[PDB]
Amino acid sequence: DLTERQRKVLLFIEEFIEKNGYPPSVREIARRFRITPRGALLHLIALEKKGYIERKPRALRISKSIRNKIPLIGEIRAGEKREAIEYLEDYIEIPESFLSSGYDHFLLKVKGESMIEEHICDGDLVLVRRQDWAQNGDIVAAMVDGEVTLAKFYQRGDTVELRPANREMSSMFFRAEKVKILGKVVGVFRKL
Amino acid sequence: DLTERQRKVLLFIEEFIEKNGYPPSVREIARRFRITPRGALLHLIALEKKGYIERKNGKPRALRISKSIRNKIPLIGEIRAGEKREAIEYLEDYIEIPESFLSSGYDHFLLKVKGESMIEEHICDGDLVLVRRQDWAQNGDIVAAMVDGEVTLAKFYQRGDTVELRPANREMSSMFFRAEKVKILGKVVGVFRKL
Repeated sequence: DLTERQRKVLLFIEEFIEKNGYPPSVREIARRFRITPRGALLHLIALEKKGYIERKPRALRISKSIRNKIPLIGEIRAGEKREAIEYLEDYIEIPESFLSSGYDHFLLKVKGESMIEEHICDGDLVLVRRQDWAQNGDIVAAMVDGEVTLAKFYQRGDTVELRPANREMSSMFFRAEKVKILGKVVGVFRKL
Repeated sequence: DLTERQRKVLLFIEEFIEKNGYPPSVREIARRFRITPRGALLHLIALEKKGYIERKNGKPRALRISKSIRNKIPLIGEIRAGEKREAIEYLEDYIEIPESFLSSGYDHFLLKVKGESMIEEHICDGDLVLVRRQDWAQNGDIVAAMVDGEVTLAKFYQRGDTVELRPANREMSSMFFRAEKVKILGKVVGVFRKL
């Protein structure tokens, strides 16, 4: 079991390898985490103990990846300056072919029938790629007036439409900046 | 990498240890899979080399799982009519699926959905369906079935001598068969969609 700090150090190492094509040095980890090189080495040694990495400098291999362990978020609240306050419930391993390199992702459990005509059902998980922008027609996770919803996003001029995919429901329209885009729905996972 | 036989050997080893508290022998593995004792041993050697198992000092009673493959699910690219066999399956790839979607005590496979036959159950062309391997079904189950040499996804109903394979699509016809002619490949238990 990883501590919060160990998880963050391991993700940094994995992401550095993905970006650069070789492992980070102890000094690089120390810079990232604002700790001494000695402190960074201590995290490396711990990750090696728990079997997540194998260890000249940069002699580092990932033995157990956590990059595809995607956070499942439940509640999201509007905080200071409407920053999204996310309440993590779990991490779920998502198959690599469903994830885009280059983005972070989270999962949400679908509540209700707002997206049923897009074949997204109550109880599904949606895989959300984190982004604060959207194109018209994108299925987004958005927050407005402290409500998180899934909807198709449209902007025309100063107005954003959050359009359900359900003939029993109506679209909602807002002054554009009131709508915080949390990300774009890029996968759906359903247990029957 | 693994063959299907090797994956299934590893699943058997892991479940056997869980149930019994000791690992199966070479001959227990051979009889389980209708392969030769020598064949079973060659697999253990290969799987140890691949890091999936350990056998300290090469002793059978020390056989243990080092890397579980319980999440590794075969994507089957083709299932076609056989001659001696009803169905012949071709492995396309493996996809990692969380155990939360899997039923304990069963094996599973994935199929890529082709067409609109299940659209009213919100299963779309290009989705993967996770199929739990079983050769029976209950009314209202979504099944992968082989009938008349062809594989379909449908809702299953049985009323005595007759099975109905009902598409979840108003515009497509239910198909009715003598019950004994319907080979159930398994029950759809999950749906995975990449947008």
